[PDB]
Amino acid sequence: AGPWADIMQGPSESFVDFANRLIKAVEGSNLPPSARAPVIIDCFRQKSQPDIQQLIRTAPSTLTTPGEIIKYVLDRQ
Amino acid sequence: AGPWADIMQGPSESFVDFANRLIKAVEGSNLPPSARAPVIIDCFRQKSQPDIQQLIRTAPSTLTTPGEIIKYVLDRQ
Repeated sequence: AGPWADIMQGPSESFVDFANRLIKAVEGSNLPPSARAPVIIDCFRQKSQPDIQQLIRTAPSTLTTPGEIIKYVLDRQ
Repeated sequence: AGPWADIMQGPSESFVDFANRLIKAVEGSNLPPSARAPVIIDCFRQKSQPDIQQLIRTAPSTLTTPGEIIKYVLDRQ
C-alpha cells in the first residue's frame, strides 16, 4: 500500500494521525508479521516530529508496544 | 546506530554508498534478524533516488535478495 518507509509526521499533523498512516502502511506492506511491531516502534522513534521524538525517548523501557507509546504521547499533551 | 528509517540516497551519492549506509544502520539496529533483509529490500525500493526506484521496479520477482538487487542496479549503469 503506502510506502511505509517514507511516512513522517507533518508539521500540521497530530501524532495519532501520523501513527494511523504509518500503521496502515505497515499492515498493508510485504513485511513479515513479526517485523511489524518493531518497524512501527522504530518509525515512531525516528519519523515523528522532533519534539515528539524527544518525548518518546523519555518513556521507560517497560513501554514496549505501539499502543503503549501512543497512549504515552497523547496523554502528555 | 544510524536511524535506519531516515536513510535516503542523496543527490550526489552512488547507489552502493547509500546501500552500504542503509545496511550498516539496519545491521546495527534493534530489528529482529529475520526482519533485516525485508526492511533492506523495501528501503532500497522506497528510499533510493527516483530513477533508481524505477530501475529496481524492472527487476523480476526472481531477484529476492539485497545482493541481487545491488548487482542489478550497478551492472545497468
